[PDB]
Order: sequence, then C-alpha cells, then structure tokens
Amino acid sequence: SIYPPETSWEVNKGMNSSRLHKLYSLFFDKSSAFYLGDDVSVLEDKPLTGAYGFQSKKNDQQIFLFRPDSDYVAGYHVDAKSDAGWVNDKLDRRLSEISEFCSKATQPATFILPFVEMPTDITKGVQHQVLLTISYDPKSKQLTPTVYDSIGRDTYSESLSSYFKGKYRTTCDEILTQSIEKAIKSTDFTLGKFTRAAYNHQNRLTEGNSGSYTFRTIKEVISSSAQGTEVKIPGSGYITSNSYLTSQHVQDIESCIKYRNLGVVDIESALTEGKTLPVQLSEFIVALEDYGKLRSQQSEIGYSKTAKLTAVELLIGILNDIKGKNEISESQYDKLVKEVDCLMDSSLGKLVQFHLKNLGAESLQKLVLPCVKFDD
Repeated sequence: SIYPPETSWEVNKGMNSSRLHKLYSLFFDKSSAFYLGDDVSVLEDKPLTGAYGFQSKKNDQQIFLFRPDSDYVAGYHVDAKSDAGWVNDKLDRRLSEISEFCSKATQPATFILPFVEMPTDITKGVQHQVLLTISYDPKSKQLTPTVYDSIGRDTYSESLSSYFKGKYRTTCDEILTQSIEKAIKSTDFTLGKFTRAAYNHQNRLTEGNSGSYTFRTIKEVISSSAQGTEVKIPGSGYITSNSYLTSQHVQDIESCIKYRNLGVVDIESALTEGKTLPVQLSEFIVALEDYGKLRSQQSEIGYSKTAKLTAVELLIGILNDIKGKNEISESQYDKLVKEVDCLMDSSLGKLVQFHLKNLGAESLQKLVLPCVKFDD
C-alpha cells in the first residue's frame, strides 16, 4: 500500500488513518518541527502489536505509539436516555492488549493511541479526531487514561446546565471509561482518574483540523513523557493555539501529505529503526502526475489548463529521462525554459518548489542543467 501525494489537501480538509500514519515519517526528520530523536530512540521490539516502541534517552520510560487504524472509533449517543454508545471491537481489543502488556511490564510506560470520536444517534455525520493516552506506573499499579481534545470549552454563553448534561452527552467519555474498566477487569491494576484535556478554545462540527492538532499532541506527549515533564497544551502551558500548532508545524504537515509518495513499508522502516526518509526523485514525478490528473478535472486570469498540463507533461518526461540512465537533450531543455514560469506559478509552483528544495537544487534549470548534453 502507498500514501500518495494529495496535491490539493490542506489541514482544514480533514484527517484519516492513512495520512495520520504518513505524518509519522516526520518524527525522525531532523529538518522537522516534530523531530523526536533528541527526546527518544527506537526500542526492540518490545512487541506491542500494532504499536511502535520507543525508549527515552533522558529517563527510564518506554513510549508506545500506536499506528493509526480506521477501526479505532468510539461512537457516543447524544441522547442520554440511550446507552453510552459503542467502542469498535478493535479499539477494545487493544485496551485489553495494553493491559496484558502492563501485567508483565516492569518499567513505566505511556501508551499513545489516536482514534476518532463520533455521535451516532445524531443524523448528521461528524468525525472528530482525538487522542487517548494511557500511562502505567509499575509500582502503583495504576493505568491513568487521558483523552486530548482540540475542540472543547470555554463553555459559558453556550454550555449545558448540569440539568441538560443529564439529557445530552457531547463526548465518548462514558463508554470509553467502561471499555478501559472492562479491559483491566482481569488484572490487579487500580484505574487512575479519567481526565479529558480539552484545549484549542472552541471549534464547530468541523473537526476540521483536529487531525493536525492531535498529531501535534502526539509529538508533545512523546516529548513530555521522555523528559518527565507535564504535557503542555493551549489553555494550560501554551498561550494560544498558534503557539502550539505554529505555521511551520502546519506546513511540515501540509507538505508531507501534499507532495510526498510514501509506501507503508517505508514508514514502518522509518520508525522501527529511527531514521529519516529522504525525498527521492520518483516522488517528484508522481507528485506531478497526480497534480496533472487532478487538474485535468476542473473547472470543467492566469495560465490556462492546457498551459499547465503541457507544462507538467514535458517536465515529467524530462524527470523520467533524467531518472534512468539517462540524460536530457539540449533540444528538450529549451522547451523547458519557456515553461519555467508556468511551473512556478500558483500552488503547482509550491509543488515544484518543495521537491527542488528536497533534492538540492536552486531551480529547474539548475536541477536539470548538469543533466543537459549540448550539441556538441
């Protein structure tokens, strides 16, 4: 399976398990604002199926980060006459696997699992991205569950009176606490206080960018567990959301999803042996081809559509020729210079600009010139 470059994506347009996995590649990119190799290093294994293991350099603690899964879903019923909802069987099945790992765990661990919360009895379909953290201390013996939420509170001109919270739920906390209680019913562990940390002042049905917030919280919870520090979030350690999810964070995310072409084997490698994934030139070709496909489609000033499909076609041909063995005709290089202005216009430009920066060239000509064979 492959995580394509989705050239038109932006953070307000939502998350899914595949792209949240793709963003995991930035955890060992020293160039990225999400870099963790300072804070932790890879572990072996220590087999927690479906999770990546990490050992902190600074202290004793073990961090397990679960790979996103489209079945990590909890549904809650807004109507409080109904039952609290459902937790999908797979999410339940790794509350049980965490608890069995902890039953033999001998060093303290934190478990990080990104999942999706949704209201089922409301006709409207809304998905909301949240983060489950379970930390276990081998001497308590406590699992403390926490949910990080990027859309809740400051409540007031629009809260529920403690009457109406008896009538309506806004959260899967009731059924998720039940799931965790049932998962440790087997064991001897005492269950710590279930808390939900709601940050980023107030948002709508929109997640719509909470995928990006919970990815960011993932990096914050690994960093803070490695250094033995409280987790800091908006409204509790960070001034406002833009302190937390800064503009550099947003673009590290947007460039990863928009412009790279990663196979899941590459990401698994990247976090099972703690290494960066250098951008290769084939990705550039693929990114162009899917900017081409998606720009054929619409809108059916500026450069015409036929102008930029003729642009990217010729530039893909060049990059293919450049790729193997092979080298590029001088006749074809003149065609490209008269297309260079079109390649760098309007988002297609940011695509070209991204790859040029990640393959070490100042421009198209400087990228392709060492490659040209003049006659003669």
